[PDB]
Amino acid sequence: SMADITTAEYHRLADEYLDALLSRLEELQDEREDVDVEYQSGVLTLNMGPEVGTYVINKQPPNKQIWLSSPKSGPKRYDYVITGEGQNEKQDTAVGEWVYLRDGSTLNQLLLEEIGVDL
Amino acid sequence: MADITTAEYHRLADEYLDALLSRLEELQDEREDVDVEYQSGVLTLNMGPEVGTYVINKQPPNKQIWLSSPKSGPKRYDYVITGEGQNEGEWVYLRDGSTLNQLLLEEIGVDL
Repeated sequence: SMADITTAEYHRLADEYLDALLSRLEELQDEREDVDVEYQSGVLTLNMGPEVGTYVINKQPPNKQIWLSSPKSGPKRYDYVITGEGQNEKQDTAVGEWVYLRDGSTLNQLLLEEIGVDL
Repeated sequence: MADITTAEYHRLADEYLDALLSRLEELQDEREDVDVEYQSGVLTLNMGPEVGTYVINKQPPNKQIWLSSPKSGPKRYDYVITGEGQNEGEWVYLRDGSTLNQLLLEEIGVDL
């Protein structure tokens, strides 16, 4: 999407994001009896229990996307998009986000609304 | 679309995904870029950097198995008894009547 990134750059960005997400969800896992989180090989699994269901969040490297499956709202696909220019016209000052280009929403926003997790 | 309890769903889904896993473990040995994992009701099938990653997961509140394919996108499979067919239930995408086994045959070349 908006960001002009190589596959290697994608992997770094996605790994950084999912590592941060994982540690936030590990906190949630400790506080709640119904929440279990796993992470292996680019795939983050979040079982919210028998009433909520299971979330899957995974790297899709050929598309340079992060894909999502939600039991509340279904499937979505996130591109790495530059939403803020930052300090300069320089691309190294730009703020990038994971955005679902069908509606412009962010992955952070979905997690906040559905799971109460603020990344 | 079958009238089953949540406990029955879990048994049926676990049986199916266990069978699928062992078929994919054979495939893992015979193809260098294929890796399969199965944990907490989620089957991950990484076909490497050109093909991408398949996810196949239980979605218990809907009594479905959900799929995400890098070639053809998301689908939701119900446990369905069709009256075409006899024996001495199948996992079906009810939008077109196809089975999950058929998709895996066509996309990945695994004949289940």
